[PDB]
Amino acid sequence: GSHMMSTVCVYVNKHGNFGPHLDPKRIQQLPDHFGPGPVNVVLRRIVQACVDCALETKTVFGYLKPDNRGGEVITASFDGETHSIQLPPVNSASFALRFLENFCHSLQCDNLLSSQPFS
Repeated sequence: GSHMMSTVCVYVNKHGNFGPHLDPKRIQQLPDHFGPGPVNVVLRRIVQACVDCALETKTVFGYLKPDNRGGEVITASFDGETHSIQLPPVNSASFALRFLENFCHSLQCDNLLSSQPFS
């Protein structure tokens, strides 16, 4: 007797900031928004988009450890190899927004998304 994860909608603003630990061109390639869709997939799709776009992904992939709670999965390219980690599982809509808020902060990227919908 338990529901699924929550739902959110971010608006990926490539006019805001790119990184500068993220490739500015790939920041213009990725979509205009992620949502409306599930909390856990919206947060991971910002994060792994950033790590994939990342200048010096080898170091950027250090700003997220594998978290053995068994939540989401971030994929990336390190030393020519393809490496993936685990995230913690979420159920609150605030934790979507707050998850990538911490990660983008360590990359100095901000205004790259906006959880506030145009209704």
